[PDB]
Amino acid sequence: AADELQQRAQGLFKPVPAKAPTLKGNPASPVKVELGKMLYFDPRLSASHLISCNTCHNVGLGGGDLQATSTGHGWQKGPRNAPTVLNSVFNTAQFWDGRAKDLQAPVEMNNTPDQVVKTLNSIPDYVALFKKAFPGEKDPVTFDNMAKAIEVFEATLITPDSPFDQYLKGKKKALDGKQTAGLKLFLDKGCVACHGGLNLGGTGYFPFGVVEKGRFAVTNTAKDEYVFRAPSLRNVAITYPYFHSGVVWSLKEAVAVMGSAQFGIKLSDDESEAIAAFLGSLTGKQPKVVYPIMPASTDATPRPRL
Amino acid sequence: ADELQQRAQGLFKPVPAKAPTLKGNPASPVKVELGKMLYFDPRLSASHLISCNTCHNVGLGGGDLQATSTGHGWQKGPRNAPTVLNSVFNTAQFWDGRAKDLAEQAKGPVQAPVEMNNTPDQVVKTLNSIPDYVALFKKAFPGEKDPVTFDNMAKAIEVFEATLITPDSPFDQYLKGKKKALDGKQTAGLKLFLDKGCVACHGGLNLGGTGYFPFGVVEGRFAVTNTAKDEYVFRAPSLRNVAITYPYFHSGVVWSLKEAVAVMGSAQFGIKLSDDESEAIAAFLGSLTGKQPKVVYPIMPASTDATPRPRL
Ligand code: HEM
Ligand code: HEM
Ligand code: HEM
Ligand code: HEM
Ligand SMILES: O=C([O-])C(=O)[O-]
Ligand SMILES: O=C([O-])C(=O)[O-]
Ligand SMILES: O=C([O-])C(=O)[O-]
Ligand SMILES: O=C([O-])C(=O)[O-]
Ligand SMILES: [Ca+2]
Ligand SMILES: [Ca+2]
Repeated sequence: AADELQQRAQGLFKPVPAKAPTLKGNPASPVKVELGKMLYFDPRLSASHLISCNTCHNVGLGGGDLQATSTGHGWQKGPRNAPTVLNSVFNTAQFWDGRAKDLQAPVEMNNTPDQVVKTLNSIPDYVALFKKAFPGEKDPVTFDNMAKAIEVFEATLITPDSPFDQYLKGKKKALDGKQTAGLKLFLDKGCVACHGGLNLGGTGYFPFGVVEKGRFAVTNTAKDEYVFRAPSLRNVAITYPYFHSGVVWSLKEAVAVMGSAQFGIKLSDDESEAIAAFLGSLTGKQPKVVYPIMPASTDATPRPRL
Repeated sequence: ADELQQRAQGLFKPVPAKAPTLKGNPASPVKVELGKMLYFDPRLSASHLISCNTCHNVGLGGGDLQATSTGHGWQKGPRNAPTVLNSVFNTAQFWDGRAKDLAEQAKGPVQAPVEMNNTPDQVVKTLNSIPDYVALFKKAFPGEKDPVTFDNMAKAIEVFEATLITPDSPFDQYLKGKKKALDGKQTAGLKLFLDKGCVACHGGLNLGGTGYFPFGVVEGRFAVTNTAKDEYVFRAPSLRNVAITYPYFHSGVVWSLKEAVAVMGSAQFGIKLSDDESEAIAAFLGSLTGKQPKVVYPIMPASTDATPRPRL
């Protein structure tokens, strides 16, 4: 049975690779990764000059922000929980939720693409880096190239060698007894249908979201032609709170919510606990990032707008 | 040329290559690492959104790019954030205050209650709620029954800050003997810096940071005013890295370094500066930008069920 379980898991999931994956139409180079890193930490991408990507997707805090939903410009609370940047490169479901038929600069940073490009153009070192990272382009300082540089840096923010990955690679005892029982439940209860593959989710939209009605529960939104991403569960133990709205702080409680009659699933307290223990095995090696030294503004650089 | 380098070599000292030793606060690897984790941990703030790095950003010259800092609740504060870089060498802990208040100050720990909106007890509670922090404090502060205290927190942060120094600026290399580390304009600027009396208040190892004087910049839109009649004083800041710690003065009212220099060419000091002289001095001030610290971003431990929730 232990052998059977491991083989079953090996046919449903894959481990995080050791190296950054290659991105569609966006190749990595050392200078582009360094540029992307600088941009990711540079709060001058925001109108206020106070907020960077790292503010909400904090590389030292599991790639998130420790918040129910993110706070942005003006202390405005946003509508959604910031998903982790960690392993985000492997996801294909770009948004938390939206209309199934319906499915840019961050609004919470309060800057237009042209304002961002103006800011980058005002700093010669950035212009020079853009020329090195996107060579043979007349004017490489475009919002799309900025995004590409950030994305190659994000591709490096992956977390290999979690206990579950070591289990997938062959080591049964990478998971303890409780975690192993949790894995069996995760498969038998059908969690893997929506939270499977390389990233244990992040690839599918489903007409189910968590709402306040055991205080929270899954509701069926197909009648509304509305869907939610089933998130990647990698590093879930360190990306609390949970769900699109950040309404549940306990991982065990989040699992219990997912033990929903909407899925034909029932979970005892012990079962939810075992599954939560298993989800703890998905915490990988956190990225080692040298904090970027970002270049000085000049007299041409826009002033902060608060 | 040789007389200028020699007199400079007597009035200033270069930034050391090693972090200075802090009395009663030994740097150990684990204490430095802990200090770093704390410096970047926004759970030191009530909101869990603001860390020391938010306002003293290691990648932005140790400051925040703002006229005055924006803290908890998007509240604009009264003062410009001074750089963390080389702050270890300073003695004047405040931008300004009453002379009777700032006289006989003793060095105390960082308290940022308005900025971060946490009390010392709330901070200690937060740290005690995370086993990895408790364990790190025990390693960094051996032989103490309960090492998780506000003072030890501050000590750990202080040993980390001691590493945030910027050696090998062109001026420092000039001090160490390389005349051509400064170009012609910067060299002209240095002579002016000495001759015009700037060094009187912006002298020594950090080119300032050690004295309070009864002069502050108030609303060529800004000028120095004499505040002795009001028994009030202002810090003469360390000018190290000044080219990258704009905007300038206590209120962050002047964005141009040349203009800041021109304001400091004040009749209040008996100093007169031509425009060319202010440009020359500003060029010299640019030579004070040192090597920026290379910091591996800390991986900070997960909160637990005991950890206070964000208070926005
Ligand atoms: C340019 C800087 C930023 C970058 C590169 C970035 C990156 C990302 C990524 C990769 C995702 C989706 C992850 C996935 O597909 O698995 C995302 C979504 C999100 N980010 Fe950011 N982010 C940035 C700035 C911010 C800031 C400053 C905030 C907080 C104020 C924030 C909050 C969010 C939120 C709430 C979502 C979920 C949006 C939704 O699906 O409705 N982001 N971001
Ligand atoms: C007991 C089995 C399951 C477990 C343990 C489980 C686990 C979880 C967890 C921990 C989250 C929160 C992730 C985060 O916030 O980053 C989540 C969210 C989600 N899961 Fe599951 N899941 C299970 C079954 C399913 C199934 C079968 C589906 C698809 C039909 C699914 C779809 C989703 C969706 C759409 C969300 C986002 C909901 C929202 O944010 O409102 N889950 N799941
Ligand atoms: C615990 C984290 C923090 C640490 C360790 C820290 C460190 C320091 C240091 C060392 C100084 C004086 C510099 C010197 O002595 O040369 C200072 C002053 C100052 N910092 Fe911070 N700081 C922290 C948090 C913050 C935050 C979050 C903000 C912004 C909201 C901020 C804004 C300021 C301002 C405005 C001053 C000048 C205060 C005055 O003199 O009136 N600090 N800080
Ligand atoms: C032309 C000669 C001088 C030059 C080039 C010069 C340069 C500067 C610069 C660049 C600043 C802004 C530093 C910052 O914001 O980080 C400053 C501030 C200051 N300097 Fe000078 N300085 C000169 C003469 C003096 C003298 C003689 C004194 C003392 C009597 C002095 C005391 C101060 C004080 C108190 C401040 C802070 C004022 C405020 O923030 O309102 N300076 N100086
Ligand atoms: O820096 C801030 O004030 C923030 O994150 O909102
Ligand atoms: O901090 C929490 O609430 C957690 O880890 O579940
Ligand atoms: O950005 C500025 O204004 C500067 O460098 O003086
Ligand atoms: O963390 C601190 O030092 C504070 O909040 O005063
Ligand atoms: Ca979350
Ligand atoms: Ca400043």
